[PDB]
Amino acid sequence: MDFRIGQGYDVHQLVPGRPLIIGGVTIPYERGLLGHSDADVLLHAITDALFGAAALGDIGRHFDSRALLRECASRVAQAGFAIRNVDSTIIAQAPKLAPHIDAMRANIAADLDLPLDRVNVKAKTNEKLGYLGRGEGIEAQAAALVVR
Amino acid sequence: MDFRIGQGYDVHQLVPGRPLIIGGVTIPYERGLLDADVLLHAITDALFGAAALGDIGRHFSDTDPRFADSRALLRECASRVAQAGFAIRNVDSTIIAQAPKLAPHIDAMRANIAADLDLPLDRVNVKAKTNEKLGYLGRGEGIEAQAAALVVR
Amino acid sequence: MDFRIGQGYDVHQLVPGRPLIIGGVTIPYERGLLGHSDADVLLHAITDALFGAAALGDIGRHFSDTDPRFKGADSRALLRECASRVAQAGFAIRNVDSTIIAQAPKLAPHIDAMRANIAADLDLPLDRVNVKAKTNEKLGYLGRGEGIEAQAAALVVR
Ligand SMILES: OCc1cn2ccsc2n1
Ligand SMILES: OCc1cn2ccsc2n1
Ligand SMILES: OCc1cn2ccsc2n1
Ligand SMILES: [Cl-]
Ligand SMILES: [K+]
Ligand SMILES: [Zn+2]
Ligand SMILES: [Zn+2]
Ligand SMILES: [Zn+2]
Repeated sequence: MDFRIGQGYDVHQLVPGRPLIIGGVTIPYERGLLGHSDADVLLHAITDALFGAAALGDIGRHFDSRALLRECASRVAQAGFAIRNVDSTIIAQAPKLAPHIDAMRANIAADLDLPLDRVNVKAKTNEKLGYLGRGEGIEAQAAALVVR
Repeated sequence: MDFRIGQGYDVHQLVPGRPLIIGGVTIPYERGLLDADVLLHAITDALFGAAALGDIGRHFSDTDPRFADSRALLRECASRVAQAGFAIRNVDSTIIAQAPKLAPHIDAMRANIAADLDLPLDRVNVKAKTNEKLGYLGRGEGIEAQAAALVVR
Repeated sequence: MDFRIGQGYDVHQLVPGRPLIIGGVTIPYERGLLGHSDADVLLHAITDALFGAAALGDIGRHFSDTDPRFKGADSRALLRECASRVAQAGFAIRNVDSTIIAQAPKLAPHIDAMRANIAADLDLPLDRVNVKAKTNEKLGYLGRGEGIEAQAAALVVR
């Protein structure tokens, strides 16, 4: 069977006067992520990981973030691949993310037409190190397994 | 078959006053991590990720009365993975540290992790990098670990 | 069905007076990557992912930055030797995915050429090789153009 892996990375700046939206979840917070889209860093990383596993290039070449994630899933099926699983990590010093994880996972599973058991989201701080540790941005990493 | 992938990430600050333990191995150095075993946490997270069981924070709470060092957590991680129905196929990882030289300690880390995961030694890999003097990592202010894991249901 | 995954990371400083070589592509630029070999950050990251999947250690060990024979070494030759060792250990490569993170220059015009180089070196079709390019959204040493980072993932089978 023809399995493929993909990995994705994203980061966005935390700025005043934007809502904080991660994995489709709006999180109460003084700042939000800056981007041309809704800057959903988690969804962007998953999107890149899915495009990478299908060898379809990247999000910058192809393109709210859930609509884009749905379009990615479409283009991935279009190339003849089915999604097996997604795993990810959010790196954010603040705010606390644990209470929103299940919602993110629910959002992603719905967007990718996957059961909850094939979608995972993990949260981490950066132990006060670098721009992430100073709360200047939020990073997401993703890994996706697909099969043709 | 029903294969799944997971990925893991971890970082800790590097300062005088603590031992340096990476992958179960105490390494002589003028600094240490605030056991704070970056490599084992990353691998733990990667395993929980592949299993879709959340993350290290949800399983082993920083307050929970039952928690032990990072090898014990790794061992526990692996039993939870097994019970969800998953066999571990392989782990690969990278440690990024500007100093000390990590190459000498890799075989011991691979041995500890393989022991802890009940894996054949040739299914466990650890790699070493510096940050080429860039950022907090390159200034020796912290050490990062990265992990990938493949499992099967 | 004996599948294995590997992952890779690399970063090099971006300095004046060096060629900029990423994915085997020499990119016109006033700066280039600093290292012992040609400093091709993307190929090193993929090489690490491949050694990692086969559990063969790492590129720093197979191709040491302290060994003079690798001075100015062609990282495509290094990737091809890696692939040869991975094959020798019994693995076939199934796919590679990767990311390059750089403030500058624009990498989109060069991505297809990089993909082509990697596919050639690994004896893979283009449809099993992927290279993604981003910026770091102006953040950190990458945002300041002090270095270029690459990340990689590889799937192999014994
Ligand atoms: O680098 C942040 C970023 C750029 N980009 C383009 C499409 S989605 C997206 N995220
Ligand atoms: O980011 C450092 C860190 C946080 N955390 C929570 C459980 S194990 C662990 N390492
Ligand atoms: O850390 C940058 C680096 C060192 N090294 C040794 C062989 S390939 C390579 N890239
Ligand atoms: Cl940037
Ligand atoms: K990083
Ligand atoms: Zn983004
Ligand atoms: Zn940790
Ligand atoms: Zn390198």
